[PDB]
Amino acid sequence: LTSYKQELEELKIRLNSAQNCLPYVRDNLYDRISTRPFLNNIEKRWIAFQILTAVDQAHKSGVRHGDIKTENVMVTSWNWVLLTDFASFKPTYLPEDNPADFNYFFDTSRRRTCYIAPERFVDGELKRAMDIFSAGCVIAELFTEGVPLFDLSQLLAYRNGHFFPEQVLNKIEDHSIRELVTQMIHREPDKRLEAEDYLKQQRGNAFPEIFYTFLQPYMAQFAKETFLSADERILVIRKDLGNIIHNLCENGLVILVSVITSCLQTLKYCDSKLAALELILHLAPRLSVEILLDRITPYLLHFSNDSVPRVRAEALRTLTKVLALVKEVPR
Repeated sequence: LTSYKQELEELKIRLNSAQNCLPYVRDNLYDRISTRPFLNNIEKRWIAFQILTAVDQAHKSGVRHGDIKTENVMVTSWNWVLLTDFASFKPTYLPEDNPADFNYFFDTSRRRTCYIAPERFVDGELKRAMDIFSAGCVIAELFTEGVPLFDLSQLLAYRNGHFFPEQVLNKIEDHSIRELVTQMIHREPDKRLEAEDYLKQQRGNAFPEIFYTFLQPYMAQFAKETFLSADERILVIRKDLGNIIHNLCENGLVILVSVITSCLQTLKYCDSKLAALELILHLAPRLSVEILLDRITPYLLHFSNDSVPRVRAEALRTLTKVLALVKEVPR
């Protein structure tokens, strides 16, 4: 296992280029399924793009995940889906010798989710085939969240020929997304080593073709350890939002709002918060009937409390006026 420790250290050094890797954060992708459970469809697509990018970047850097899963997918306070915990200690073609150890090590969510190629069964270093199988399994799980397409028992039956994920697939709503995730997820005597082809297929329709080139870039840049402060990061976010608007003339607004909330955890400069509201105000045009109402009220109120009378005054004014234009209401 210790040798696998040096292997994982080298894989982390390699994946350093992989901004989609996170070797505390908000939670795991399955944890985000559980706690803080606002898995928006826009966020989902963004998480899928981030996961495909993380797997491809780890592979290219020289990192094979093998056991990518929703539980294994890391997210930050802004839903930063970053691959990590590459199972260099777990077998590439995992032996079926002991299922007790398989549950004790591979599964950490209690759903026994088995993101392993059936060719990883009975007839060193990791393989991109097992990594891609696990990643497709994690994508399908994100499509079904709680539903493990094949648990330890389910995957064992599939390898032995007793379980089929047809049902769990039915958990996923999007037909094309499920189709691609399953095409990734099959018996893998022929290794679909990398997720680059899937990334290319999704960027046409699923992944933002051009928006991500900027959204993903700003996300990685401001991710953490960024020189600019959260308030400075917010001013830069205002600039980048003007840029995105010019590009156009949910999604980022969703993801952008995600990061705004993530940073909102701290106070920093008061006038900084005032501006943030001012900017957060503009973004609402799309999210009015969405995660905005979901938490925009939450922060706007949380923001409108502290000290400064006129500060909280304008804060409530925004919280409302933005809250106003909505024309539909969730229960």
